[PDB]
Amino acid sequence: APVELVAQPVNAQILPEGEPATPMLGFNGGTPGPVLRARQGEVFDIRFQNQIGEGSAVHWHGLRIDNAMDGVPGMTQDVVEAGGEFEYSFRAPDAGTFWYHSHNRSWEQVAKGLYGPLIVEEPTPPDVDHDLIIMIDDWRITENGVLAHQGRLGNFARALVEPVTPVRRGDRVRLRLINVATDRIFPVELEGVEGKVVALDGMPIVDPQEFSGLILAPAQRADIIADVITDAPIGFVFPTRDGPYLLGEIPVKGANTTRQPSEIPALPPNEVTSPDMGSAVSLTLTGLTDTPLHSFERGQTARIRLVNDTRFPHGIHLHGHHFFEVGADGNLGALRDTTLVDAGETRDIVCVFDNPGNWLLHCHMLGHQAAKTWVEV
Repeated sequence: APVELVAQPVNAQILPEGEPATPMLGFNGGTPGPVLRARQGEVFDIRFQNQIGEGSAVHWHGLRIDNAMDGVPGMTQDVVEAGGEFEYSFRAPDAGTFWYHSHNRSWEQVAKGLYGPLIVEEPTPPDVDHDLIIMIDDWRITENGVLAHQGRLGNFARALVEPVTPVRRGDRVRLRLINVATDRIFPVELEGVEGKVVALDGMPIVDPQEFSGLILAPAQRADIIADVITDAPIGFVFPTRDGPYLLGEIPVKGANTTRQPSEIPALPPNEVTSPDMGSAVSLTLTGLTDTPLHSFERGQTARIRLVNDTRFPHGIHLHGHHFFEVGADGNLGALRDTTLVDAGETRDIVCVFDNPGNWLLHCHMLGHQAAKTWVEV
């Protein structure tokens, strides 16, 4: 109050123990950066400090917040020059798993480590024994631990668990999964636990769902509540044609006897404004544009058609708003803040532009070095 958030050189143990640590950029002496926590309705007061030798800023990914705080240089603020600072101060209005990252993380390799989790707590959280954050990323790391259309097949992927804590058989765990990769889509199979997906992208779903077949595109989150059903570690698996790849695990020791069986509860809802009908806009996949995609009056509904006529899937992130993906049948599906449009595919989204200001719509071609559309509200 304010917590200092210092972007700086750091080291991280990415490769296994006994193998070399990896030099990179991070926050506050590590990567991932610190877990930022606040109760729904409360103020995050963050003093950002740039010790990385180049222009920077921080995006709070999924925060439906004051525009001045969104972290988009040349649109929402001046870039934070090296050696400079920026005071980020906003109320978080929705409970859930969010994250934060340098504004240029999707297209600057040096910014690889410049991210961390942002947790907005429910006023009365659900009954769980452990609340763990699972950040899944992949890496191309040389023989001595230095970070290395990529030419490369994805090789070293890990699920980083925060905190690393021993869990008991019979514990009820909340697992906050975050795909923090910029360029990789991760199917994620859970092993050793039983329960349900209870939120996506920080937004609680009405009826909790099986987690089988779960896929996370870049920047997407899923919350899982589940019971630890065995003595084997909890495992996070990336299923592949060549067999399962182990992302990581939560070691299990001992047993919980005091917890009696129960339904996996649903999360309390966040305020979602029902769409009505809107200005059809279409956007096809191919330093900001001089004019916006559209300039809305506050509170209007929009249907955006996203046309991907390239050979590569694009990750799509809309700032300051959540939106509905539209299913194969024409109506509302997942409410997300980040979506994925596969190559040669079209996806519609539906958004109620209720948050005022100038909001990046960021489309990133996976595996490609990008560097820019927006919406006026």
